[PDB]
Amino acid sequence: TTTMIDGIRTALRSIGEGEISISAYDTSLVALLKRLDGGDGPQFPSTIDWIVQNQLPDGSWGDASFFMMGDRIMSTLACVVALKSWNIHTDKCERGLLFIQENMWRLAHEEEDWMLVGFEIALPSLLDMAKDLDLDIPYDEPALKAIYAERERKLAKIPRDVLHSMPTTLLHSLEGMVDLDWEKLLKLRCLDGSFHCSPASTATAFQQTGDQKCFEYLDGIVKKFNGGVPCIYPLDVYERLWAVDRLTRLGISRHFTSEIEDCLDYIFRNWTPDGLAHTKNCPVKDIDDTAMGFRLLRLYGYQVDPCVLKKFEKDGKFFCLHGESNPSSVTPMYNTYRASQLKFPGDDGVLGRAEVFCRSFLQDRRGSNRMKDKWAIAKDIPGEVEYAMDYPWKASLPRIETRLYLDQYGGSGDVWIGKVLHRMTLFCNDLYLKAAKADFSNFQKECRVELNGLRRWYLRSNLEKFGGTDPQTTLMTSYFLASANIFEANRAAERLGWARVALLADAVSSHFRRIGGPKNSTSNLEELISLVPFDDAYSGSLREAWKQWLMAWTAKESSQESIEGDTAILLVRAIEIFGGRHVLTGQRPDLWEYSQLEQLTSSICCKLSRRVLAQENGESTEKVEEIDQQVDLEMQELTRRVLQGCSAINRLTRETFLHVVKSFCYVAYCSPETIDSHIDKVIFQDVI
Amino acid sequence: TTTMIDGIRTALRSIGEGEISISAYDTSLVALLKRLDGGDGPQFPSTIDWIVQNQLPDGSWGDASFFMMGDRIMSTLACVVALKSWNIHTDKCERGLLFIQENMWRLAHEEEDWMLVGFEIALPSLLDMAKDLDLDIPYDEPALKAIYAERERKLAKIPRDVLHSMPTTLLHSLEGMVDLDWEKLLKLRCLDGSFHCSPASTATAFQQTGDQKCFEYLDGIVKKFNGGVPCIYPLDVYERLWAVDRLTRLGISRHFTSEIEDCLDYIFRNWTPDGLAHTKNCPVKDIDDTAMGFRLLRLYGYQVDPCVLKKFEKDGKFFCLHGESNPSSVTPMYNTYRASQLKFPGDDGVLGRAEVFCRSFLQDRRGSNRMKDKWAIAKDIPGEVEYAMDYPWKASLPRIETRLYLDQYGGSGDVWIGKVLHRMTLFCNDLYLKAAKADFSNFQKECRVELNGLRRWYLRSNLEKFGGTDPQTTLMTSYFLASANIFEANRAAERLGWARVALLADAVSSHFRRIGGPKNSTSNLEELISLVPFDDAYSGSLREAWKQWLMAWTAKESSQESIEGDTAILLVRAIEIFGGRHVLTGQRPDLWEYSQLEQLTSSICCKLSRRVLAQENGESTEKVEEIDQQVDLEMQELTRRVLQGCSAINRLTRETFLHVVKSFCYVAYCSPETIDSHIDKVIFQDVI
Repeated sequence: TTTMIDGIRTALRSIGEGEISISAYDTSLVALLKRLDGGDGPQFPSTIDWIVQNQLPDGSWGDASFFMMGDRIMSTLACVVALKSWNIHTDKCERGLLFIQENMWRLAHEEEDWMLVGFEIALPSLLDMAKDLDLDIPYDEPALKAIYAERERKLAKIPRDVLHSMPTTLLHSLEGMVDLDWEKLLKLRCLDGSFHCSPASTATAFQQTGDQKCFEYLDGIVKKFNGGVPCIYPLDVYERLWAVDRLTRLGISRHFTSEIEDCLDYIFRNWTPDGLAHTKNCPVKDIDDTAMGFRLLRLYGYQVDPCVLKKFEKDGKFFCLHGESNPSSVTPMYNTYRASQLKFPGDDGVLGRAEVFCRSFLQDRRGSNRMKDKWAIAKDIPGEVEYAMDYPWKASLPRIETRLYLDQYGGSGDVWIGKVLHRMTLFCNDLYLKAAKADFSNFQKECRVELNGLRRWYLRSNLEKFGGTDPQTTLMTSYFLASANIFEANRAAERLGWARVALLADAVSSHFRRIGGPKNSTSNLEELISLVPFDDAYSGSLREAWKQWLMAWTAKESSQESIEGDTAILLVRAIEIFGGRHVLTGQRPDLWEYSQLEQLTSSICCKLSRRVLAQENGESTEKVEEIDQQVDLEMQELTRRVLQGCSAINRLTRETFLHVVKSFCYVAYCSPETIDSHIDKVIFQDVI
Repeated sequence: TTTMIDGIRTALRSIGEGEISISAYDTSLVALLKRLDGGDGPQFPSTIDWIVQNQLPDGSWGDASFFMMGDRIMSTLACVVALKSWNIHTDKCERGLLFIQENMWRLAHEEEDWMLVGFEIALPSLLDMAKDLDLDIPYDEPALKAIYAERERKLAKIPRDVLHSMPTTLLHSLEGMVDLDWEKLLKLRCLDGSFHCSPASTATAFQQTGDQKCFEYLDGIVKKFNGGVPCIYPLDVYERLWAVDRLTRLGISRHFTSEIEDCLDYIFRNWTPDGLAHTKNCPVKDIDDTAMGFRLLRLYGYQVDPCVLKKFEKDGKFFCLHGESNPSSVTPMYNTYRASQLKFPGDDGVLGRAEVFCRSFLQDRRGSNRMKDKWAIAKDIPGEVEYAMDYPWKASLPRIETRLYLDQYGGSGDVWIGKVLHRMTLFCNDLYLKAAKADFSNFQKECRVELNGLRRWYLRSNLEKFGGTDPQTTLMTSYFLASANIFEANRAAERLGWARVALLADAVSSHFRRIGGPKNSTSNLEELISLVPFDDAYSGSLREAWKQWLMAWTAKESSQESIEGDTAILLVRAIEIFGGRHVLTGQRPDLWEYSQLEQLTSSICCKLSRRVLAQENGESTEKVEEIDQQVDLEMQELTRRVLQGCSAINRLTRETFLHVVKSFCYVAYCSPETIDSHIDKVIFQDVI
């Protein structure tokens, strides 16, 4: 059980500097490097070995878990083109020529989206240097020249002088780039001395000029890789934040807050006032990882500011590439949909404009079948937008969305797309599913007996002639609003308390709807506290705030204001006692903040109930739509002070407030024949 | 200066059991008592001495400060009728007969209201026993038989058997009551054994049957009075509560809270579940003193409940007499106007019904000249209603009303009315005016230099290009809202703080009206805290709540809610620091109560501003009138929790909240050409 925990604990404590599926095509592009100091043949033989003893029994080259010839052709011939330059091991040269010479024909029947990074740029250059060698391939295919045609298209639309001004993907893909003057190509290089983190871009003229200032990049990625090499490295930021994101989406990272805070610290001290990149020192910035990092850094309590994201505004448009206008994919903006929800009054309206832009911009691929990514395959991203569009953060239960993601994690079944087909292993690891499944299932097993015991305690308590028609459809939802809110095992005291403290108030409120209200009171309710379980301080401190609640009941009996805020503060003061939650108020900001907090609580809770019945009839559109926006435009400040670390307050007590306000915000914008199947979907039918 | 303080301190520490102006008419009514144990003549000679050596040089009898023959005739002849029964001192018998025999003619030219307590009942009985004696008076006056006529009227309308069931004024006035069976007249007697606290009612047949169970009353009021005696005694409750009421109306009792709490304790332990009377054990209850005591006991923090006042409802009517329907006077209901304002949600609607009844019921004598009392003369009671009707407790500055009462206290110039003309000395004492005048005048002298210094500090602070047109008409009212709110000398720190902390917020709010709001901010205001005076903690704790205020400024910039509550809590947190006001929050009810308190603060402060501009135009009647009632119907709960002692909170901090909410409630319902002359009236022109 804890075996998986130890495995991932070591894996994250050993967070390294790169873990990529080893490529085979770039390996030859560097294997052509002559010996630097007047040698005889190749520079490294071990890569050549890894080349020979890593061919599929059928003779193909690439990944075995998937079949995609459009890339398999490059992977299967570029390995051979080196054994022609060095005349070694004629066994598998012609053993693979039998494959390629008869199976290089299915170019024009792949697909219309799955084109590689300049697949029309290097493939010619590949066959271009292969032309001089002893090659004999089926040159005459109409599918190939139909690709040469776009090569000549793209080699002209690119600039000449200004092309020496962008560090961009054209500098990432230099194989199909001939006659490149090197006078300016040296100053715009990677901070550690690489060519866009790729060695093939070096090996254009690196073949004889061994500039160490770029050669330690290569020799490092050779000697410590020990057999084969991918094309792009390092990616520390890329892999790191991508891990923690999905892991927080798993809901089991709580055991690893230490290493969490460590990688957050790395990214934090690695922040630039102009953007972010795949790695630590790359000055080529984009929008997507910058946004998701700005999001997650804030989400775990760090001092963030998004005004830099104004570097993508093209007459209202936005794109991933910097100053470059190419059709973005679904996720590089979907992340921004996720990241735009948590506005603060100090923020800039760019997030809003971007939100209304991207919302409709994705509403195209809402119903249409264009839900696919441009640079990766996915299991169910429509499943992700299915939740993202109809559920904001203000009603985003952090457990039902995990219940949804259990059908969205593929792992081995999905291969990521780069310059070549490759996977990761670090966070694309295949026991995260096993661990999250087991964790959620034991959670399931505990709530199954908790609701059982609550049922017995309830119908043995004569609380049925108080309330109303059907107690089952109320006990289940009441237990849900708590269990789906607080799921840990070490707070079952609060878990059982919230249920009963809501049930009692619900019963008496339903009684006051019946006999009319506080003036027609016939019995003394103050003693109903007795039959909740007994403790040392859980009982008296309970009854006193309970009498405060009844005080309010009597207080408004000739008014028009609702009862939301009082029962809300009832529940939170109940939790404060149900957790032994106390504080050194030796500092005046303590009450300063606690005051405004429970103030906003009643404020929003009463401002929503005026929409409750007005929507139960719908007597006006402008009014209801104004109520909702007025709710959220200060729900922001609520979340803000709940989720800013500048305070000296305990985190847990700051956040349990948001817990219940979110519970009620959810039950507000979900109708019963919407919420009904949610309990089934969560608890009833188990995984595995 | 403190001489008056010592005088009244002794006077109140020596709060006794009765202090009434000594009568002269009842003295003879008991002087006719024969010697009990077989004596010769009268029972006590010293009263007879006090009779002879207390005649005016002109020969009249009564008070010298006022002239009212309708009673002076009784006082001047009843003293003589005894010297006829005992044949002593023929000097002043005939020396007063020269007066009476020629001056007993002005009966029919007194007035139409100033009739004594059954003046038509005893005057006949007086001349009735005088008939048998050697008298020779001008019997033939048509004004006298015109009074005999109503005597025969009233002696028949009274019942026979049920007249033995009410302890009432008919039992108080027994002189004109002949042939009274004594079998039931003994069980309904005063608890100490008196006849409605009057000895003449005994001396009807007490002349020979010396029942000690009623005779110790007489002998006590003889031996320890030592010369003369009034008719009604004891009145401990009557005089006591009447004192503390007017003294609290003086605003100098603060030096005497000890004796205050002592008399409050006496009245408190002297409460009955059925009503109150003049004295401790009298079972004859009324409405007026019961109501004013229920008021003042609550006002100083004691556990009260008014449901008993349902014993006056006569088909909607109310009256002072119990089951008796006689036209009440102005004050016995005016007190209830004063007492009905401070409703609580737990209260009964009797106060409301009574309020709408008595409001219009007095609106008759609002303009009409019928503003006079039935049992007392007054200096200016129209001055009292002049304030009571147009100013509720919710806008009742406790210093402007004292400024008004300085012209309402007459003291010696006014004689109270009972069965005979008499005054008090205890609380109708003539240095209370001197003390209150001196106290208010030194208050005046201190604020005169305080505003002077504030003016210098302000125009030296460059706060003029912020704000608006005329700074004088704002500095004066700002200083007023504080000085008229807090007047003591030992809190000048808070006094000077409130002024500047309101001025700064006012200036920046007026700036935000100008440039549009928080989004068009051009400078950093957070540093404006520096130029208020510097201290150890008065500065930082100030700036932080100040930044909280600015936080709210930014928070609502796209909303429709007002700014009242935030600046209100600003001012109160400023006072909390300007008084070193701190608390042991080791108890959860501390924040429980402080939270709801500042919640109601913002609630009411924002619910009033929506009426502010809507009244500046008046675009609807029902809406504005609903806003005001909705304000007060929870202003009640505000005042309630502010003014209930069931809490463990400090009183001062509970009440400073009410202070400012009242300041703004006043400035709301007073228009500038109403408030303008108030500052003049208070401070500009001094007393003396």
